[PDB]
Amino acid sequence: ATLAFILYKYFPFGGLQRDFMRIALECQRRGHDIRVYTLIWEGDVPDGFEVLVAPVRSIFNHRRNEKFTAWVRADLDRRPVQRVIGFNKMPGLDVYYAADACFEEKAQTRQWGRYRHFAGYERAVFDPASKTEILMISEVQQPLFVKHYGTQAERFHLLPPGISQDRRAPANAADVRAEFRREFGLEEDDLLLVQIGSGFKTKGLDRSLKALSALPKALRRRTRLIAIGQDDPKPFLLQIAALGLNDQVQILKGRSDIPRFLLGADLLIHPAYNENTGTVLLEALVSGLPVLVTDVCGYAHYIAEADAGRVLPSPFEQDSLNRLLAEMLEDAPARAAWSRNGLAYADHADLYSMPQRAADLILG
Amino acid sequence: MATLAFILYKYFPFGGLQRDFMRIALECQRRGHDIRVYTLIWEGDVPDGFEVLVAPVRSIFNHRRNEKFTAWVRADLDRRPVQRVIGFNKMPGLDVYYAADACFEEKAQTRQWGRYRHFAGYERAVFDPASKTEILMISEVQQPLFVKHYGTQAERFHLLPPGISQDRRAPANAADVRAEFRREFGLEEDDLLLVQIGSGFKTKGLDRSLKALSALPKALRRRTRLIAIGQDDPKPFLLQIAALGLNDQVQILKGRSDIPRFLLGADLLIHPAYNENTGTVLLEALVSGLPVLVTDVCGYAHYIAEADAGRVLPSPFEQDSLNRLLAEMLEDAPARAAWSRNGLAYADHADLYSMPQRAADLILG
Ligand SMILES: CC(=O)N[C@H]1[C@@H](OP(=O)(O)OP(=O)(O)OC[C@H]2O[C@@H](n3ccc(=O)[nH]c3=O)[C@H](O)[C@@H]2O)O[C@H](CO)[C@H](O)[C@@H]1O
Ligand SMILES: O=c1ccn([C@@H]2O[C@H](COP(=O)(O)OP(=O)(O)O)[C@@H](O)[C@H]2O)c(=O)[nH]1
Repeated sequence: ATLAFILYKYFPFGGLQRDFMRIALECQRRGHDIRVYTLIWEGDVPDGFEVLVAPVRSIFNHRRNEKFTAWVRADLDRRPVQRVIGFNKMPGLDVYYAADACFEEKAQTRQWGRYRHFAGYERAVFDPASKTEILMISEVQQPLFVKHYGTQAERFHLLPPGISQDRRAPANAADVRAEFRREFGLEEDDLLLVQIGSGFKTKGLDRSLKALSALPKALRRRTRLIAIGQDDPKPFLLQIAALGLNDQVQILKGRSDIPRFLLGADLLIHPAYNENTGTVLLEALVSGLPVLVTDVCGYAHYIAEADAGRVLPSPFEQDSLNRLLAEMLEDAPARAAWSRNGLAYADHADLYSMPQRAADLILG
Repeated sequence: MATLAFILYKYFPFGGLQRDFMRIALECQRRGHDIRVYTLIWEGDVPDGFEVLVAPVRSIFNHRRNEKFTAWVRADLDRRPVQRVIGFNKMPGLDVYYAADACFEEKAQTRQWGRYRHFAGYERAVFDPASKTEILMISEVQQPLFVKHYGTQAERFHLLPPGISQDRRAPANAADVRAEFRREFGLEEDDLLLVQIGSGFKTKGLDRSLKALSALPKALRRRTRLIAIGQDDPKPFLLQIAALGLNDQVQILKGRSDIPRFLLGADLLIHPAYNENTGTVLLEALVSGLPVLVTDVCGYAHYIAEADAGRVLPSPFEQDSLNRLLAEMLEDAPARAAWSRNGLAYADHADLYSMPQRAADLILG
């Protein structure tokens, strides 16, 4: 009856990790024991989950991961399960949840060990002779996987989103908003930008900050940014110092009260360099928080489609971002429309049901 | 605060009160309200975002445990305020009461005992003209009994339509679910399955059903079996089954979640209750096209009459009239096919589903 779930890292504050957790909980609800193999588990263990932290070690993450596989398989050979579900690419998965973009594609934007390892493990899932079922959440990547490996179409299953319910604006949103802004010292005429999620460099924190720096006087004195993620802030503190933004930027470690931030803020800014999907984009949306996002993000189309913010087309130019941010912030009418647009869309679209649909496919 | 407090003595997945509560609560949640629950026990899964508080109060007498419960709850509430308080049992401090029970005071004629005084006192707590509790009704029949005993103001009552879940309706593959089920339990084409569904076997008349299975003509009795489904102890009934010789044709099962399989696999729902506020499973049979044999005391029995989806036995109850009726309904396969068809058609035209949305509408203003 047991399901073995594999991922390299569990922590509470990542997209891959919250997806794994919500799927796993649902399979358990459905009457399954839950085994989990991992290199690290931070935060609570739900009741009934057997969590196996692997004792393997290397000065190279790529080799560490190869050892991890052999370790896992050695345990699984001795203790069989019904099905093996992996959230990272490696051999021996029955199902793969594609929480990462296509590696081989990204590479081309040879001889090195890291390249051959990560490409080797991708092919391990996506090769035509592999029997791994693939759970897709970014539509855009499927054709890239097929271009590079020729994976069969029958093997792919596109899931809708799995935003948790707590992210949806509550009936007392105005009260949550006022309490939050009272707490952080934000007045009616202050503007809060929030940049949410770990991976500050990849999600374009540097771009956000330049764009804050380049706002016209009247908007600049009114604007502050809070970034929320596990990353080392120190590489950005130097940027923040250079640009004179000490008094109007803060960077916080990961935390579980993201919905309060979503309600208290005036804009989600997310000018990612690259992103498989971007759960927070939609989390902003169901909170009624306008989004500024680049078009490379897999979930960007939802912002354009619900008219709940602006999507900045490629190629990225700092100058365009600057302009777009200033214009979204000058336009209080536009912002009100995008909040209401987001909330209404949240009431239509299936943005929630990914875990049940993911459970269906794993279980049959 | 947007929190709604929901109060019920017992949550478990396999009761009418409990399922109505779950569905109202999920609807209110989906409209942006966090859900807190006060209860003496909670069995089964806990939906995402639901704060369940299991009260630590204890007494030898249920009625006194209940009074300690109320005090425990009010203490939590006064320290942690909510938007609105909705109860599924009658007690003080309710903004809203959902009447999953019949009128007690009326049933107490069917003075000094502490049990009586408590339940009467908690019912008056809701229904008195000075209480402000709004009442959500599901059995229309009880509203005048309440006004008779308490003088409750008309405007405080709001009659809701039924709240049958979508999954009880015969689906597209009904015949395949039916055939699969009857294969599993070993039922041939000429076998006839009576089902009796709900915890509370005594009140729901399992003794009467059993007598009636026993009194069938040899030829039918040979072909007929009964499955009862609920949480009760089977022990008292296993003496009756034996004493009537019914060992090899009666099974009693614990609460389960696959009730629709049974409704599709059965040949008759039998439900000769002594009393019953409404009776959800009566409409579940109906929307599965399972014909029903029901006493007229059940508040949903009329739906069986109005839809011609089975027969209703008039009060006063007489065992031998039940016997006659069961025999008649089983003997007549064309009438049973007609009651089935009648059930499915009535389900396609009637408002049997929208209770949770209407209840939420009244709770939220
Ligand atoms: C005796 C009595 O006064 N009962 C009341 C109580 O329902 P009861 O639980 O007494 O009976 P009911 O037939 O109204 O409700 C049973 C419900 O539980 C379900 N079920 C039952 C058995 C099982 O194994 N699995 C399962 O899911 C069944 O399919 C239905 O959805 O509350 C109802 C709704 O609030 C009405 O007020 C009923 O009149
Ligand atoms: O401090 C934090 C940062 C992020 N998150 C959640 O982590 C997920 C991040 O997923 P996303 O797709 O935005 O980014 P990824 O981590 O996959 O790059 C979302 O549910 C965020 O709300 C969180 O709970 N706390």
